[PDB]
Amino acid sequence: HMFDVAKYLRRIGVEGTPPPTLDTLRHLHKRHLMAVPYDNSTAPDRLPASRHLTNVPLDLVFGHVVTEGHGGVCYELNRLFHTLLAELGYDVRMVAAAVRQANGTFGPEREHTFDLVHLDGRTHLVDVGFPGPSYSEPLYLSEEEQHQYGCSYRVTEHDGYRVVERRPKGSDWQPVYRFRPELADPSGWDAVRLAGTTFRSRATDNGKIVLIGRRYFTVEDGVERTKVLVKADEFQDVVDLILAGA
Ligand SMILES: Nc1cccc(O)c1
Repeated sequence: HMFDVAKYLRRIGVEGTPPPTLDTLRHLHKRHLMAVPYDNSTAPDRLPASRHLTNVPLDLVFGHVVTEGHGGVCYELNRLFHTLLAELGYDVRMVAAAVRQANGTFGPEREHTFDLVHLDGRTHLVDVGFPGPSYSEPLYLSEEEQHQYGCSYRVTEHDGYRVVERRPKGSDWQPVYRFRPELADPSGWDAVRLAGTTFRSRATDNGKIVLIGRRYFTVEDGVERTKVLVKADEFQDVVDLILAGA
């Protein structure tokens, strides 16, 4: 009952109640990624003994992310964004994906939760809850190459999965994650079931900043730079920059 569109829109820097169009969807997606960081720092504290996502009141997540200004993880940020999009009139469908790992394999099949929107006869991928380098504006569900902020994307088909692939400047195509599109479900959120490595990131105007442990990544107009952070003060400055939003 505490979910509130206007409060959410203010939190992400969006004016008014913009119309249910593709241009609005693109703006909402980018603004959300710029304003609401991915952060798994306190994710365990919000988990339910039940292991069923429905036993995590949406108002709890809303209060943490929107009211209090914090970040969250894929089943928090995309769960909230699905609700926002539905209340703004979009036909939103929840989907889950398996994430490409560093070793080239894909992880558990439904680890990463995100959404699709079907609008005006076309389907778009929507994901404001992914820690690593990925798309700041929605992708079309198509193998046709798409270009945004200096990077290229495509959504290919392999062995019954659609695979999101990304290519920054100067590098090869690499998969991001894979999913079965036919399992999309308007009601799919209802069915979801030393400190650990911390993942924190947010979009910028022309790219993304990502901190995985000490591994700091930036992409700016498609040009990537990375650095393993040593100094505690520099590390804290990067954390602050990510969590402050934009
Ligand atoms: N939780 C999560 C979701 C997607 C990718 C990833 O590295 C972690």
